[PDB]
Amino acid sequence: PEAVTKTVTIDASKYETWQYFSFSKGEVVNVTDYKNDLNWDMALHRYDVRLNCGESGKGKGGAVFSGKTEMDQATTVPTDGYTVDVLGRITVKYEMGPDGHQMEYEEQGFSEVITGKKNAQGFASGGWLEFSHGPAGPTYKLSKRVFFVRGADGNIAKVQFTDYQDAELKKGVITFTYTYPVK
Amino acid sequence: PEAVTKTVTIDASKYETWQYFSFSKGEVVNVTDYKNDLNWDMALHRYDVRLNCGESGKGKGGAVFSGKTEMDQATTVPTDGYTVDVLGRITVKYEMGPDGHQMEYEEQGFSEVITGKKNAQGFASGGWLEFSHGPAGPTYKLSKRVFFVRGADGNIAKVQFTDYQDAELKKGVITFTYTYPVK
Repeated sequence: PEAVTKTVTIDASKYETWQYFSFSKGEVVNVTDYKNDLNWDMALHRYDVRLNCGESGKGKGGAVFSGKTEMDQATTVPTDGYTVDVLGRITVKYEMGPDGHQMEYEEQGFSEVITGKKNAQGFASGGWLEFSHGPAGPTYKLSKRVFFVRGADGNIAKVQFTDYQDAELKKGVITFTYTYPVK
Repeated sequence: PEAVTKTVTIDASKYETWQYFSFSKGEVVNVTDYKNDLNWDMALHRYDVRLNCGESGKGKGGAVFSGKTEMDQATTVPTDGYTVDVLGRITVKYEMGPDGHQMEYEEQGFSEVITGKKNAQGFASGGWLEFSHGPAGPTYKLSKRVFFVRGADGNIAKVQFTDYQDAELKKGVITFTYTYPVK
């Protein structure tokens, strides 16, 4: 199989569910027992990313950071050391308005490599999306970190996330480009 | 009056109230009608800072950033341009439950110069404290920015905030040093 590149946007704005994605199909797929299903490679929920490995599934998944922020510079693919998913805090319900919010969370599996490591309130650093500071107030910045990501069957995608909101600034609409399979 | 320097720690961990402080007295003072009370100069709430001016009070207060991060470098005191408090989102209740929480907000006066400008999720930038990237997860970091701050009567303090939590990591326990009055 030759390396195919696709740019994908997925609406992961809902808090209650994840959007499951197949590298080989290039499509969102329906998943009803994610921990025992090899038909998905990566899942998205808000700014969280899950892989089919570790605490999130029974597959051969995992992820590394290439050290690059340009996909065209990440040309050597590692053969080992694809860190697997761990448990962390996921927001599963969020009600908000001008006067307050109420939220609920669950401990679930996710990829710290891609998501970043979370603080006690679930905000993350070191992955695809970072807090950024400037005089107009803090924003999210795309880190542009380029990941290598094993899918459920172990074949590797090169993945870079490039947006976290749509053109109307609806948050949790995620865009990424991936090239798959690579070796 | 000669310039006096004091290091102060105030427990501003409660969400429901502000801690009001007098520069001249070097002490916390009790305040109810804060918008009509010249006996306070600076108030603390969590990581928020309020001055007796603008949307927060009828006084002659306000603030500037000196451009310095060392108090001993901020030796020329501006005579004009002390920005006054504006309205923004203040968290006035936080209630934890076993698997989630609830927060309530109010729009109140605060100093953007010292607090930082807030985004739509309430994170501030450009003031004394910034929620920021790190390899173990995101954390608040001290900017060490040195401010000049007019009190209610217009007399100026040099102020630098140097901690946001106590030794047990209790959040919202604020340490600052100030020198007052300066000209």
